[PDB]
Amino acid sequence: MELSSLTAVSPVDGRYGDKVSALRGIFSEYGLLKFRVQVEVRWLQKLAAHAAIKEVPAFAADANGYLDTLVANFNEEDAARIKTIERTTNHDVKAVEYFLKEKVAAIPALHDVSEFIHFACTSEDINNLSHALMLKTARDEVILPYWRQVINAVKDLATQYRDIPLLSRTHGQPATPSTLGKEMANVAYRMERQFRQLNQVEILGKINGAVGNYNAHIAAYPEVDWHQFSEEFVTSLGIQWNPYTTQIEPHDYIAELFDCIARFNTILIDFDRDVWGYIALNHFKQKTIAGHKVNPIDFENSEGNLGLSNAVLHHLANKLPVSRWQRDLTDSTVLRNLGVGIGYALIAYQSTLKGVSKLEVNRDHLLDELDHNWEVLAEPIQTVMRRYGIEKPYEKLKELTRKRVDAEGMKQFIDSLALPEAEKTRLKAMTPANYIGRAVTLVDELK
Amino acid sequence: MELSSLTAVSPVDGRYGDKVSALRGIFSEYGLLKFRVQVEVRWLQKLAAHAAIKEVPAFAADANGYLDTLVANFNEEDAARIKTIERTTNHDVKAVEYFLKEKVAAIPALHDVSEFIHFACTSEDINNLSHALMLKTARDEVILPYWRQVINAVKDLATQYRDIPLLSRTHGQPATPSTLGKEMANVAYRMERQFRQLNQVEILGKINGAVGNYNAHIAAYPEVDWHQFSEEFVTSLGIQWNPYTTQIEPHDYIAELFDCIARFNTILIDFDRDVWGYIALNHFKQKTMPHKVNPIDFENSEGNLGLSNAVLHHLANKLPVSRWQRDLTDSTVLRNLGVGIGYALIAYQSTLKGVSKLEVNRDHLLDELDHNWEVLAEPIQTVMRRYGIEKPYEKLKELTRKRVDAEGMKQFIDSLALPEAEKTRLKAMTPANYIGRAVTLVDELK
Amino acid sequence: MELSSLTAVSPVDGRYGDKVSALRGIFSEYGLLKFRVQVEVRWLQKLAAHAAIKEVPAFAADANGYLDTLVANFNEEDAARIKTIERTTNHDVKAVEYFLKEKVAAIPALHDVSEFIHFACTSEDINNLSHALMLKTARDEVILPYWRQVINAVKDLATQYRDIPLLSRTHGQPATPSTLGKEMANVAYRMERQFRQLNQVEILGKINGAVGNYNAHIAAYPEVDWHQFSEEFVTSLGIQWNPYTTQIEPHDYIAELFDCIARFNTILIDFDRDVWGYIALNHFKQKMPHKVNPIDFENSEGNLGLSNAVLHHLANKLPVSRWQRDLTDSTVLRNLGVGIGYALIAYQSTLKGVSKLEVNRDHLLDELDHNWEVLAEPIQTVMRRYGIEKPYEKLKELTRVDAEGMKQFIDSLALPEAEKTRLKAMTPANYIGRAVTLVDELK
Amino acid sequence: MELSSLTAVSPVDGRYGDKVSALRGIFSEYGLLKFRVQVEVRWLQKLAAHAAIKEVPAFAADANGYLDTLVANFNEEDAARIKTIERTTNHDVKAVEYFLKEKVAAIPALHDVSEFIHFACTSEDINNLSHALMLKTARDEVILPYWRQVINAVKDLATQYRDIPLLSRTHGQPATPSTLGKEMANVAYRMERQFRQLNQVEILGKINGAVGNYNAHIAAYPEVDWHQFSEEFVTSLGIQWNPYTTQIEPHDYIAELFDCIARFNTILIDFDRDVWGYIALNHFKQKTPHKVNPIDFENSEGNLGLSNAVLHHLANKLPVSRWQRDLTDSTVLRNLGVGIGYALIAYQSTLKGVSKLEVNRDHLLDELDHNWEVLAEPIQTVMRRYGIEKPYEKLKELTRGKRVDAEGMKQFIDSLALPEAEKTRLKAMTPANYIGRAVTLVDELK
Repeated sequence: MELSSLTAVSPVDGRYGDKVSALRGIFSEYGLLKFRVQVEVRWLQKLAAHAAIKEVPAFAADANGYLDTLVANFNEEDAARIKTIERTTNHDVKAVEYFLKEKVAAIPALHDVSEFIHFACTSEDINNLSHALMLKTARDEVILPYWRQVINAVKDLATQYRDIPLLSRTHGQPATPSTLGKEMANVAYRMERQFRQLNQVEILGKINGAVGNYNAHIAAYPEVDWHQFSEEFVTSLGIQWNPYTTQIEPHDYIAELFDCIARFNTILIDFDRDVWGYIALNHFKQKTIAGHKVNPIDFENSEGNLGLSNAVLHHLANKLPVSRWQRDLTDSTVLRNLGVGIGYALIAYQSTLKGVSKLEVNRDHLLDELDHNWEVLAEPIQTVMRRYGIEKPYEKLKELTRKRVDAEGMKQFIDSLALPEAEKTRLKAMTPANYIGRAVTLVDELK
Repeated sequence: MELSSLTAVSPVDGRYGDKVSALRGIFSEYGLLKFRVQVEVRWLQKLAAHAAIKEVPAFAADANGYLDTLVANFNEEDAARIKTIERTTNHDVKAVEYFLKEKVAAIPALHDVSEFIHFACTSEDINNLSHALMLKTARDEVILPYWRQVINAVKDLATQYRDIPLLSRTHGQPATPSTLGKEMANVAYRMERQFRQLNQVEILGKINGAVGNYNAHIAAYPEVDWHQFSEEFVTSLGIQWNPYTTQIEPHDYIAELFDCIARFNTILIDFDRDVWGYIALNHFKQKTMPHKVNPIDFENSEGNLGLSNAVLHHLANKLPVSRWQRDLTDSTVLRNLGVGIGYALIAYQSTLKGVSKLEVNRDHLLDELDHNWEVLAEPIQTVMRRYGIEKPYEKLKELTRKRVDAEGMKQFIDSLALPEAEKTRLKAMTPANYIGRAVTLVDELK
Repeated sequence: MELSSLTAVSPVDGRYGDKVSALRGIFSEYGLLKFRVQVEVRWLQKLAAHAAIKEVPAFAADANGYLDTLVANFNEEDAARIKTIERTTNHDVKAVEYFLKEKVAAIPALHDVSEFIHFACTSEDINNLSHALMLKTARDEVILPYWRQVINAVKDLATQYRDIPLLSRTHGQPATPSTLGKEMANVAYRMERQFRQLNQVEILGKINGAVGNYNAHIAAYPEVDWHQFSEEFVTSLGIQWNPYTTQIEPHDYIAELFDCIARFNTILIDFDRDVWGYIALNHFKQKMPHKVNPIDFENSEGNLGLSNAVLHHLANKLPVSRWQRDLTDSTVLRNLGVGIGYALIAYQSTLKGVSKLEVNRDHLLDELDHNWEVLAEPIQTVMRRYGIEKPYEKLKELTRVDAEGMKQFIDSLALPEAEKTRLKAMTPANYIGRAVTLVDELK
Repeated sequence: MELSSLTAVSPVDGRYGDKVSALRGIFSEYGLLKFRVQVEVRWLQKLAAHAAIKEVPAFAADANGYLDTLVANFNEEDAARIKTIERTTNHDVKAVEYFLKEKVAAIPALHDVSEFIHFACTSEDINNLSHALMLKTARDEVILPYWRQVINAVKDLATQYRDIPLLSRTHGQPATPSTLGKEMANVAYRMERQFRQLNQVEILGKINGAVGNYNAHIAAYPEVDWHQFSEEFVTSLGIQWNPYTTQIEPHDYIAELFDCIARFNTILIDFDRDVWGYIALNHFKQKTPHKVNPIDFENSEGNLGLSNAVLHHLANKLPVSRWQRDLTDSTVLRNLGVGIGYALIAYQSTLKGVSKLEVNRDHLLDELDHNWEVLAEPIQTVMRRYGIEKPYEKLKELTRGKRVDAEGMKQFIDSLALPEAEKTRLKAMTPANYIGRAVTLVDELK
């Protein structure tokens, strides 16, 4: 049966496919052939621009026009053509080569030099750079902006919930009070950390030739330094320079990228589980509309997808850097999957966003929940005792905590203590709700 | 960009799609809806068959026929229509109910009972069964056949190469010889162990209720036994029963299934790697001086297989863990049931293609064998030990030291205290002559 | 800094090491040399048994006495002697070999045959059977008993709370009522499944010799049938037999076993998180209430994570060995118990966690009484049976719910009065569906 | 059965545990107690040193001296005492407090402030910083030195062998020639790339108290800035500050760490494997031809995977804790030095293996000498330069079963139409001088 969203095996190209559309221009075969074409053209132009090669004479403005436009206007029909040529070639890169060959066929300047397309390059010279462009383009145009959307969402929830008291939960149970603003502030913080780390990750490439030794480049063209040629070329593409390679690129940097992305996804998983929890306690209710509990599912699915993402992200990151000797092709097919994990991630991200849009806080439920546990108020008293020398605070506080613990019992206990009456007054001005320690200011320090 | 095999973000529906097309009728959304319609229809049919339920009267051949054809003739436009009934439901399982009602409103008998569709059913009552049908159907129509073709390729090689002596590699270094056929035979054995293991795995399903206690069922129909209803209904689908569940089937059996599949995948990775090594050793040549054979289909296999496991294991580890009576993290996860099976598919096909290309180089293996005569030290020790000579290892710490040949072996042999029959036996020995029992071991696979 | 529970890097032989003591006779090096010695000895014995080998005559009752006692009494000092021989020999199997040849010389009839020890065998022939004995022993004497204890704990919670009604949570929000006994019974059922499965798993072994072809065996003794020898020996060791093999046992059965174990562990993780939750809602208390600290369940959770980590890794990596073999597995197998150990620390902990559990009835009942919206479900079905128009619109409009709200709404409909007395009978507490009898049929 | 390296379940404290001895002072319960005592003592010190706290007046060096000698001179029996106190308290953190107070009871100056030990802190304030010191300590003192030793080993294999020609293998089969030096140089480059990263990884601690809001701190001493207090105190430890936290540090930097470490481990896995391969080709030999055992690369390769499994697990699970915390991490953090532990063993083994490596130059040169077909490519390229039509199919018209030698190439290119300079350029080419730029890249690694 023909391919559609209904007939698709993978939900990424499946029911969730219209979310991931931006990756169809990148990690698909269309992206592969696209960046292959770009890189090949850039390679030819780079040749013609070198004075030491008289075989490719420097291009006129118009021919450069045809090439640049060939790279910029590249579309799905062209990819189709390459795929059709691949039937005859049986090599998918040589198919690109022929595609370009027949595209320049009518332009004398280009056709005459057309045999210098993919000159001295091995296939992975084109492939690894195509990949690099895939991952970089994805990172900047897609991933990072989403990370920013989520981050800003959590920051928003942090400013909105800033002064809202909350009864904290340690090993599932009531604990020293906080605010939701802060609980979001932490997530935002860690997310920002990973963001930074991901923007600082290196993205690497090479054209080294066959084994990386510039063998045929130098054998054919001793007049050139192909090291400088290679650096200039790889840097010309907006990529980073990896002078030491076997036939392939060792792939370490993709392990790095996917590691970071995985960390982010993990933090987000923690967030989704936590919000799932807060909803379970009815700390959250549905927002009114123009179109009531919140169905958690937006986060749920997100969580469910995030792991899946990691599942792939990890594996590649683990597998790719290992390739037998000078190379094995086990990586090639795997490198077709670069955008699957990311895809999952994307979905998850969006889901979370949606979830956040549905969230409204339930204030009076939290206020009451705090009102009903006055035991958290033992602690600050204890400290204020530990300062003034009152002996065995943990011994004396048991005379209270086990069991009514109202505000009356509390203030009575505080009255029965030996203490400067200013501290008595203060302690007696305490409520579990009002007592956040430093939360709010910390929430405000985030920006 | 519109969705094509070109614009697919993933190679499964991507470049490798024409391989996995068989899964499109199972694990896709189309398969999900297909088995949902199947389950709902069959369920209403059981509702009708029952004597205790008089509100749903028995069907004559006409309506039963219309339903059977509803299930069997279910197609892509039906599913597309169900997808169109969304944007309304916002609920994916309810769209099926609407679809069934409207489909069925033409025939009066099913028309008047049409509100008994999905009766006292939670969504997951349908979903889990649909998944079970997915897995069973995939296993029967795809997985096992392919496993069999693989084991048959491996066994083919085993039989062809049965008599062909091979210099073994331990620590990638020369060891006591063998036949290539034996080395294939082993992988075949492991494979078929995993095969009989997979055929023997339970595909589980349960329809009980929202929380699994048959609440609403008893609420409406207290005089009906819903446990017998459950067991019967689940077995009737070719599934097997889980009496005890929460709102969801706990998913353990999918963990088990994907675990077996993952083990098979592992064995096949061992095989692909090994054959890669043999090709690298120039032990294999091209089918028709000899020509190099390019083991891409093996690499392409071993690259995909791992990926397969990567997802498989995940669904094995993640799925069974669900908060309290349930959380929906599985709902989306279970749409991925076909991914690792897809990768596995592609790897299987690849490996088959790569075995199709295999020729053996006999002159080479014999040359290599004859260049290592040191392996004949071992059988000389053992005999020397049986006949009571002392310090055999140290006495062969004489013979080992230039490189060994047949002449030297004969000198050493004659230099020893042995029954002379045993001597001549030892001198009858060559690296190729010493395969142990391997030939008969290949012969004995049944 | 010599070795103590204190100075240990790993908590397995570390702080948690007095839990794992049962595994110190199995998966350690002491265990390794123990089972190696056993396998070697019995190999010798079986060589003596065979009639076609006259070079070692049969063992009388006394020599079998010395060998059997040699194997049975194996202690740490013996293992230290072996370990000492390992310095001179620099092959850890050859030290066991020299240790047996050494010990056996007390008896003349054995010393005569001392050179038939490890005859035709290759190291892995001994090592792999040693592993088999390791995993079998571990399974029967350790793992299965615990699994049974846990299962019986959960079952006890099931029989206890069987009648106790509980408000369900689907995606964390309230749902159709149930009993705790049920939710415990499900866990008990899954655990039962994995228990049966772990019982079913094969423990595999071989002595095929060097590369698995019986090269040397056949070279020395073309008379003997060494396949019957392999089968007979391997089965006599209590181990199931793998006929087709390279220098190593492919380890697949270890993958199967560890897979089952990890599945069980995962079930247990689900359980622990679930009890964490139930406690977090104050559904559980100690034995005014008293909050119970759910520490044993978290410490179970983590160590289960680690356990599954190791078990998984070994299961996936082990079966892959390059060509006829690579020795990468040789070291990894020293970790066969590691993951298991982790599991142990969980199994015990969860137990200690369950012993501290007592249910809060009043809390559950008061939670149920504050949700009558669950009763929205059953009514609907009844409405659907007697053919009331479009129920879900009506009910979903009808709902801040009371008893009288319900009673009123039920009286607002056209149904047999029988069904109105049936429905007016229901409370969210009263409405458990079939749960009780479902619990009753567990065992 | 008493604990000895013999009875140990794990080889880390087991058979392989004499290699890991360093970690015994870091990641153990001993190290936990040591660093705990350290951070508690320093906490008390900073408490005293603060003016806004009058109830802990500034120490003399008659006092802080004793404290410092408490931290620095810590030994095994202090840890033992603390353990015996954990026997009575049942809380393992409280025993550091008791121990500290029974140590301090003698000096009345400290004994009088002794109730301020661990003031306002909650257990993970101590624990997390203890962890930070564990990781940093191991990282500077243990891990990095080893990474350096390995990087230098490989660098030496690269610089020694730089000009030794080697026939490359892509998909296992002969490819464009290279040098050993280049092939090791790659590994060196990657390894260093990781080294820098691990060195640049942040290490974090918090000490904000219970939920991280400084609740009790401000309760007792509202006048102080405890954010200042926190930043300062955490930076004074040699660690980096994490202002935003729940009861526990998120354990992200642990993820980063173990990710980098796992990456390095993976590079070393690739290396061990490749070397295993080269040894399998007889490309390496012993040192005063003798056959070499790759048991060290098999051991390293073996333990690295376990290391990555553990580290990976800690990295994935640790950062996830329910709400303000779950204690599932508390036990898991006892395992911090397990993964590293494995790594350590590996790191050693590999080195040992590298110490056994000699190159066989003759074997390599000969294998190259049988491989002349590799010289095809350069010719093609040259042919493509001077415009010779369809170059690649002009060759490959040598698939000939006369194979290929120097005379064949010579004659062939003699037939070609080329300026004589390029002809003799190509005739001068042999597989062994065709290594290209390898030697200069190796040189430039410096």
